[PDB]
Amino acid sequence: KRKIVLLMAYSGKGYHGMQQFKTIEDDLVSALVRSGCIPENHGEDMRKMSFQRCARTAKGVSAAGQVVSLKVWLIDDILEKINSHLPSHIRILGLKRVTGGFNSKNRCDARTYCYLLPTFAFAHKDRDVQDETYRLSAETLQQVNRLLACYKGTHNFHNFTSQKGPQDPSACRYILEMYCEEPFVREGLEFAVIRVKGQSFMMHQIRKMVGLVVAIVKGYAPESVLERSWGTEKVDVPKAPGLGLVLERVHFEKYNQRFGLHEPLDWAQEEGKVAAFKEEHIYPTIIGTERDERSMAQWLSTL
Repeated sequence: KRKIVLLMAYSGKGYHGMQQFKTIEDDLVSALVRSGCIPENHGEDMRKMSFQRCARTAKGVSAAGQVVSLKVWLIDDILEKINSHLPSHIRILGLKRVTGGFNSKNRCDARTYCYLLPTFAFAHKDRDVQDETYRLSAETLQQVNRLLACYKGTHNFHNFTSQKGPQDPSACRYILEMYCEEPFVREGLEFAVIRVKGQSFMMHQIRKMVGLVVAIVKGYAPESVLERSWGTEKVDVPKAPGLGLVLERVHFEKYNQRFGLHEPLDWAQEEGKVAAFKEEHIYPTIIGTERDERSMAQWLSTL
């Protein structure tokens, strides 16, 4: 009855992707059914409400700004309703009324991800402290950033995914920005955040991009391998865990220079919520997982 676009956020842990455990969409559909937004048959076959997501986030991957689009009964106080049938770690942050022909998946352009990791993924395997007390130096952070900056621009990223040959056009991808933020300490443990904006991403690309920069900084490999990895010959690139991977923003920067959308598509009023959900549900869960289960310490021992 009224096609809409939802801005939503979630903690990835305990789910099996967006689309053996339940998925993010299972919780949402359940909430959509219970709120009265959609009929049961529409939940059984999501095509009937024309459901679309922008990012098929993988197992364990979180999101601060996932975007979906669908037809619903536009009930009173719809946001509160849907949210009242959802857990804490899943939130519908915003609603925008949109034209019926709209498809969020196809009409979006760039993507921004985040990677939250303990800082000992950057400790040199010989000259740095080898326990939890390690603290990222300004020199090393600088190395990390210069390395991440080498990714900027266009490249043949075939070595950062799989099942794609070097001559394959779809293997080429475009990175807009990539860097690491200044570290912070939560209860004796230090972490840091990596941000990456790309026009589009392939399977494991970000995880492999981060895995390689980790392998270099730690000193398991020389800087040379970064430029080598773009050559046609195959190079086994280390794939970092997906635990700290966070979909941050789905962009529509090129939407108007291509279309002209019953109301504009920016989430400016929801920004305080966006940050809040990140600080309350996304970040502490990742931190809690590294503290108790040691995802990163385990993956590091495999290099």
